[PDB]
Amino acid sequence: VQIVYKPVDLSKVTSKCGSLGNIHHKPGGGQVEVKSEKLDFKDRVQSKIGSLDNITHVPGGGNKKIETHKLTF
Amino acid sequence: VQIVYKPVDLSKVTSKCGSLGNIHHKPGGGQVEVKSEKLDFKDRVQSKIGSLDNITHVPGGGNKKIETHKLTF
Amino acid sequence: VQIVYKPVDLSKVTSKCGSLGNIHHKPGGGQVEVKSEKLDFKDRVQSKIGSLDNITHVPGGGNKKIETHKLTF
Amino acid sequence: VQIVYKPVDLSKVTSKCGSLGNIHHKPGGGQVEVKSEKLDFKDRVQSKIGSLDNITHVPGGGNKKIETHKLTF
Amino acid sequence: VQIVYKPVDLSKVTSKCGSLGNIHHKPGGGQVEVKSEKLDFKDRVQSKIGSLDNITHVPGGGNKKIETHKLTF
Amino acid sequence: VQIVYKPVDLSKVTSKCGSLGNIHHKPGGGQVEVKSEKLDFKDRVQSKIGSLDNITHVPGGGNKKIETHKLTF
Repeated sequence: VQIVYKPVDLSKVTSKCGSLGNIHHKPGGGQVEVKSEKLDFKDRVQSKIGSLDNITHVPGGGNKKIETHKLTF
Repeated sequence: VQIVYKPVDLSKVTSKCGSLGNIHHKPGGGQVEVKSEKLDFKDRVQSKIGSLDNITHVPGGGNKKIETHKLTF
Repeated sequence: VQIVYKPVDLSKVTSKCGSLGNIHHKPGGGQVEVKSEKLDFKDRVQSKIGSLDNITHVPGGGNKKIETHKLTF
Repeated sequence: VQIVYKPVDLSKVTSKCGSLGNIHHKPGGGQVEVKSEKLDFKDRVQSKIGSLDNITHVPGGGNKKIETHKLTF
Repeated sequence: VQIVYKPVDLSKVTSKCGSLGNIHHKPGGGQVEVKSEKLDFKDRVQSKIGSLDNITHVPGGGNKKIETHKLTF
Repeated sequence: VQIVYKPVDLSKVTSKCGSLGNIHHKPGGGQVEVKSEKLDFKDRVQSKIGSLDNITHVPGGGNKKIETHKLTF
């Protein structure tokens, strides 16, 4: 048995951008109010209040090449 | 048995952009109010209140090449 | 048995844009009010209140090439 | 000649308010763009551009009593 | 000749307010852009650009009593 | 001739306020851009650019009593 796995990639993933800028992300500019009275909890509580886990991501490229090779005999 | 696997890729993924900008994301500019009274929870509670997990993503390219090559005998 | 898997790809995925901009996303500009009284929960509670998981995605390209090659003997 | 100018004022101007609040004034939230080319002015120019002279006035009373007394012989 | 000018004021100008608050004034949140080319001015120029002369006025009373008493012989 | 100018004022101007607070004034949160090319001015120029002369005034009273008395013979 002869297996010849010889794939060729000569590709390019390219971007050209001018000025990249004047980006505004303002999550949670509004007032947040939480009032709790006379609550019973009999198991685990998880609570997140306010402005959490928000992302601003501005890469000058941000191009991705993903390439998977598998050979199984 | 002879198996020859020679895929050739010469492809291009390309963008050309002028100025990229003047982008505004303002999630949750509105007031958030939560009032709780006399609640009972007999099992697990998860709570998120406010402005959470919001994304601003402004890549100057953001091009993707996704490629997969499987040979199984 | 002879198998010759030799596909050729010369393709291009291309964009040209002028200025890309003046983009506004304002989810949840309106007031959110939640009042809860005298509620019983006997099993798990998940709660999201406000402005969550909103996305502004503005790629200068955003072109995708997706390509799967499989050979099974 | 006898003049007896004897007006009596016992009046009240009264206000009762609960909570006064949650007031939003956002004038000129929109983008303003002015382009001028090749203009000739042979007399005085006055120019206002943007967000000018806006008022938010929130008096807890704001009651007015205005009272003029005149006697001319 | 007898002139008696004996006006009596026993009046009240009153306000009662609860909490006064949660007041937002955001004049000129929008982008302002001014481009001028090749302009001639042969007389005086006055220019205001941006966010000017805006007022937030929140008096806990703000009650006015305005009173005038003129006698002329 | 007898003139008897004897005006009586026993009046009051009053406010009672709860908490006075949570006041936000944000004039000129937006970007200001001014570009000038090849301009001629042959008389006086006055220029204001940006965030000027904005007022936040939050008096716990702010009540005014204004009272004018004139007698002319």
